[PDB]
Amino acid sequence: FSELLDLVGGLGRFQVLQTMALMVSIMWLCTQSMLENFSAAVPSHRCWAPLLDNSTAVSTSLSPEALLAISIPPGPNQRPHQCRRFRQPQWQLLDPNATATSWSEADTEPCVDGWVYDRSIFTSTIVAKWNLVCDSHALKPMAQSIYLAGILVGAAACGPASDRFGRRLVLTWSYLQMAVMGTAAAFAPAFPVYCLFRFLLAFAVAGVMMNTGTLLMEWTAARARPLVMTLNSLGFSFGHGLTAAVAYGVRDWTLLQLVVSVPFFLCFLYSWWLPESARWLIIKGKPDQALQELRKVARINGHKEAKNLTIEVLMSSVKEEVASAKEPRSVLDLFCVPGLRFRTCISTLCWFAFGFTFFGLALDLQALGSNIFLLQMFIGVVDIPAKMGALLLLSHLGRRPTLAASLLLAGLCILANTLVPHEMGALRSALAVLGLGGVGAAFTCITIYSSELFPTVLRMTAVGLGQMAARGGAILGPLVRLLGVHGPWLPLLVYGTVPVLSGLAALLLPETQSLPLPDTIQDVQNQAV
Ligand SMILES: O=c1[nH]c(=O)c2[nH]c(=O)[nH]c2[nH]1
Repeated sequence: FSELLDLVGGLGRFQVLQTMALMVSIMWLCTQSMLENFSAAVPSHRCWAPLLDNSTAVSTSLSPEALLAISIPPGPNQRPHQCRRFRQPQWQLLDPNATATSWSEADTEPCVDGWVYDRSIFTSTIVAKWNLVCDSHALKPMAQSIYLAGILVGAAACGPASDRFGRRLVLTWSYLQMAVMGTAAAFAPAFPVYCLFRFLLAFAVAGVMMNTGTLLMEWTAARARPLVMTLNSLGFSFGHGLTAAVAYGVRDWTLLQLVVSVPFFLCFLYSWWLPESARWLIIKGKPDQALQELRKVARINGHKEAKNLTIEVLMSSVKEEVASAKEPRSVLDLFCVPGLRFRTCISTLCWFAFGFTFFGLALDLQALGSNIFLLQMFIGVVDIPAKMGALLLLSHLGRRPTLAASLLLAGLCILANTLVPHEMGALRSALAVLGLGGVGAAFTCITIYSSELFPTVLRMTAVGLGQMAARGGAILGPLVRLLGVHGPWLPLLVYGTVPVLSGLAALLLPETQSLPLPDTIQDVQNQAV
């Protein structure tokens, strides 16, 4: 196929514009994913109580601190209780000589009259709206789980659909669905409906995530392919800074969700100017349209010599590739073909390790300071140089050793954190930073490597199974944190051993530097032969 890119232009005006345009969309998609930290923030809260919240109440010489103490009991947070109030105002407790033994817990009652929330940081959040607190607190992480499950199912659906119906088509309608469902989620009347809309938004997030990178890779020259995929991966790094910047300005969750959703109507509108993947079209047996896509890209690059391409030349270039594609395929053929099965197992294991570890490390970084927006920005600032380094290594060393080294570094940082006491807080901070660097670089290596390992006929099915595994790991992540009751080291041991073990397993995967992309399963067998 590459001769056609050499005629059309494998790097130039078109690829420059395309990479820029798709990277920006990935930035906004990253905001959509990370929005939970600001849309669903838990502000400090207490029960509503007469002496504090009845604005008609009579004045006294008491201070607000004393008035609060008279009404809300002290709680386990070494601060006023968040879920109880006194059944009768405790005038006996105004005396500073009084003791906690003076009142029974039967003298308290739950927040029957509702909650009061702190507005000093956020004007409103879904937590403050639907009272996802106290006995209902489990609903706040349920939303994150439902979003991640939405991405899991969306990958499962969009992979085969992308291989069957095209790259750009599914990308376009994924953009539309993201816009519509994010806008709908911003105006949800009730929590179940909010969960439904977030789920349907994630279902499309999966399609954008998958199609953008593959569509970039299938239109780019060999030497530029790692750089282009690295820029697409840096879209997320800038998306973290963008999330911090936007969430700093907009403090209402409805307005914030709407603001991060509206851009996707523009993404939908400008996606129609993109070409469909000509490589895929040829391999599907549709050269008559692939010619139009190719001369479209030639026209963008400025090549007036596009007349050199006709169906004659295209077919004479690609007939022996196309002759193999007579039979239909399925995800089942990733597991009942000799060569593809092992690549599948090890690739899926690496994707699972990435997803399983990343969302734990991203929150481990939250101990590094007291400002939530700054600590969101740092997730990107830590990631930018890590992915530049990943590009340098992946250029000079190849895919296999770079992936192995990155995942091993992540897992070894996690495991090293078990041996360092909090007295050495500087060291624990350094190791957390290195862990985030390792997983961020491993994401780049995974994205590039698992696209080269699989043929064009089934590339997106494979990438979709990888995404499924990643989101399954992300969902399992929080559950592993429950093990800490047996010992605080155990969750860290488990978080660390998976990336170490998968990084070691990556060493068994075949190298792909300086090879053509495979286009048919026969190519995967031929490579082994
Ligand atoms: O470097 C990344 N940061 C993320 O926040 C993220 N989320 C995701 O699904 N893939 C990635 N990659």
